[PDB]
Amino acid sequence: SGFRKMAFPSGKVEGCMVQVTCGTTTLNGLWLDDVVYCPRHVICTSEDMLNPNYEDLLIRKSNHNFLVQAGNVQLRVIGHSMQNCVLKLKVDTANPKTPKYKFVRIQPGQTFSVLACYNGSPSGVYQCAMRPNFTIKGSFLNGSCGSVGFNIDYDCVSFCYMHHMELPTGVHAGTDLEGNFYGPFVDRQTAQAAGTDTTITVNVLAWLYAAVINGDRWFLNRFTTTLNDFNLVAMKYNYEPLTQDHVDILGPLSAQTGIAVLDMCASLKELLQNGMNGRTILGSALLEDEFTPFDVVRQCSG
Amino acid sequence: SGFRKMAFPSGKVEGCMVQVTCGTTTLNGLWLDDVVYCPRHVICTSEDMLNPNYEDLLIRKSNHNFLVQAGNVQLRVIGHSMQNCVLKLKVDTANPKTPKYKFVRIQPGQTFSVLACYNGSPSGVYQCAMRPNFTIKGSFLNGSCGSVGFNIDYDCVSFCYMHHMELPTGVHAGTDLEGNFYGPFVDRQTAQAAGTDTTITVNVLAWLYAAVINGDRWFLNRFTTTLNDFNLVAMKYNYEPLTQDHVDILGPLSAQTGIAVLDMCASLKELLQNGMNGRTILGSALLEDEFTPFDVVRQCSGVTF
Ligand SMILES: O=C(Nc1cncc2ccccc12)[C@@H]1CN(S(=O)(=O)c2ncc[nH]2)Cc2ccc(Cl)cc21
Ligand SMILES: O=C(Nc1cncc2ccccc12)[C@@H]1CN(S(=O)(=O)c2ncc[nH]2)Cc2ccc(Cl)cc21
Ligand SMILES: [Cl-]
Repeated sequence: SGFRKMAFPSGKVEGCMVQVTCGTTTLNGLWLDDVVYCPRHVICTSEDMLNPNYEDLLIRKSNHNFLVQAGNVQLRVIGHSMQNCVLKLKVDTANPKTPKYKFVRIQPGQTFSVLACYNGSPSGVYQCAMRPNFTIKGSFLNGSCGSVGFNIDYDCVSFCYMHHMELPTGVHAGTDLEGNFYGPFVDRQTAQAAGTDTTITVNVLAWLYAAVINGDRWFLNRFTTTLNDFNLVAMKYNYEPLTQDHVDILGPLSAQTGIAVLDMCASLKELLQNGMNGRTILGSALLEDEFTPFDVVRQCSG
Repeated sequence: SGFRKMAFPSGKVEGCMVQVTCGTTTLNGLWLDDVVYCPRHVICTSEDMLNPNYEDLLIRKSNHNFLVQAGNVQLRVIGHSMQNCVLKLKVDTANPKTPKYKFVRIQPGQTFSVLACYNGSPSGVYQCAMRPNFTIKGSFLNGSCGSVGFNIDYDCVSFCYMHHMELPTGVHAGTDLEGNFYGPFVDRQTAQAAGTDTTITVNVLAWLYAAVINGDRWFLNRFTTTLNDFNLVAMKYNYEPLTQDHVDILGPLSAQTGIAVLDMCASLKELLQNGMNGRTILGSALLEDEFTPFDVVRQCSGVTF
């Protein structure tokens, strides 16, 4: 019993964190085999922030301009290349602590763990979700750039995010490990704003199924809804549309608890109308949307 | 910016997790140097768990009855002893991944990270607080026994908790690494219930300071209060009494934000009597009490390990 926001054990990722210095800028890098991955904005001089020409700034660099530090050991850079918004620094030592890994690009609503780092040193681990507006509500300070997001299903680490910047509203933007940004963002200090954020409907439903599995049934009702009627109500509360894929995904949880997806949808419609009336669901007074259907099956059933 | 429930990096602890099997029971052990620590209830059976004489049960067991598995390697047990509610299994191999460590006993209100394991394999890390009633609101299933709680200070791991059981309300009970239970609990199948819980006042105040640091100021007011008047209000809402030590501890946060501790207490008093009125603080509609004043400073400064 119990339901906590849980992060993956960070050990396999801690053994990959290094410090990357170029000029006056110091940020984090991810050392896998003989390559160190880091945000390409490590080559920028702040005056190269409104309109940097990264190809022009990178052509002027040599291998010895990048100082890479793994613990108390300096790594020698023997090559460098840019792939989208990530800089790939070839080094002369393969990381002996390199775990089994993959680079995965995630979709909004997906969750992952973040190992927040400063000067190549891990300071904390927390659970996150990719918001529908492609931002992440993280906990980051200056020097956290290059900190990574990951999932560890089995013994394989799937790297899905690399932190690049903070938006004016306090939310964070970044890329996958191939350098492609999530959302309409660019690694430039230009006027950029996160789009209006919405609640991840499929995740709230999964969390209501976790509450039922843990014995909380107070919010259930005798009603059902059509998918169309639910979406017309949901849109008015800034909830993401629920698709037939989401309904299919919730199938195992519906079978385990005996509550049809569209019946659980009718309970959510009512919770949005009534509020909680001083009550809580799984220790929360708000509807939680950072647990996916997969997270619920993993944490509630092993 | 941002304020998340954050746990310590778990790597130094992952390298210590092993599986311990005795008879039909499998749970987790902590391998430090040449000793494996685990709950003593790993030696219990069906009727033994009802009313157990653990010295009588341990005498019947020999070293080869304890199967210890570190990854895909079996460790050989060369001795065994009991210290309070923890079993200490002497092994032939010293853990080469043993970090710098200490065994510390924590006080209610203090927080720690828990590395939840099943069959000696870590599956998750989460942050939590020792409740004033000595329970933890954790997330555990069968096989999680022996999972540990810890804090990291520079490069030293302070082990403070070992999971032993789940109470009927879904909350958890365990011991420090010396086998002493937190709370009035015993390690056996019997009628046990967690006492009435209270809110950790110093932690709520620290979390209100974190909200101010992150730009949330709506709850602030022009008023201040006395420590006595605040505690008379706090006792009414099942909040732990706030001591002069708590006030002293919140000092750095008071200086950084310009909000005196009794000035923030007046904000907390108004919040308890009037509610949030549809508003949230750091994305929460409830008053959060699982961040200590040190957690707030550490997260709002970027301390690394
Ligand atoms: O924002 C960034 N990184 C951070 C990362 N995470 C959380 C932060 C919290 C607080 C401060 C920074 C944070 C960096 C640096 N900043 S900055 O601080 O405004 C700055 N301007 C001049 C020197 N430093 C501009 C910027 C612009 C574009 C890009 Cl791609 C990265 C970045
Ligand atoms: O509760 C305990 N551990 C657990 C640990 N964490 C979360 C659990 C969730 C769900 C089930 C157990 C959980 C154990 C197990 N049992 S039990 O459920 O009745 C049981 N009987 C046979 C197998 N399992 C009571 C018990 C009594 C005394 C002691 Cl010290 C430990 C314990
Ligand atoms: Cl995905």
